[PDB]
Amino acid sequence: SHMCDAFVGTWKLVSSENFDDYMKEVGVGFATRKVAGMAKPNMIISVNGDVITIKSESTFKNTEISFILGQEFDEVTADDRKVKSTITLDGGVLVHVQKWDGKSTTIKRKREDDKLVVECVMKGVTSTRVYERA
Ligand SMILES: CC1(C)[C@H](C(=O)Nc2ccccc2-c2ccccc2)[C@@H]1C(=O)O
Ligand SMILES: [Cl-]
Ligand SMILES: [Cl-]
Repeated sequence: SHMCDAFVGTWKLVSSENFDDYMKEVGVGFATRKVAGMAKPNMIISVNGDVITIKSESTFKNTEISFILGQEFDEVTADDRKVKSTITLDGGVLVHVQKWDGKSTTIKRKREDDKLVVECVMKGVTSTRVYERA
């Protein structure tokens, strides 16, 4: 009974494009990029009232965030950046902005056919991560 209902469920990574370079731009070192780049994370999205929870389990790291749309929160990312995060819903698309050390990256999640498509942008580096229902 929510707009994020399209996103609710368990999703598994099925394809990746340009992710190594996105990780490099975000400050991930060589060894961490090599290991992290092998991973096939899941994405588990749930809603309880106004609280949205996004969990990611993988060999690299398990993470979990809970948030209210529009409200900034602290996040420690899978690659150990300590960031200030705001997530909003803009015309059906979940838009996640992460700010740290004067830098910023945007991760958008959208439903496209049976897929959940994730676009990751840092400066002029864009990566696409495609998920399907688990
Ligand atoms: C882009 C999305 C939404 C998550 C995320 O925050 N990923 C990362 C972002 C920066 C650095 C590393 C990762 C990462 C790499 C491997 C495994 C887990 C996280 C999902 C993903 O599909 O990777
Ligand atoms: Cl590193
Ligand atoms: Cl872990």
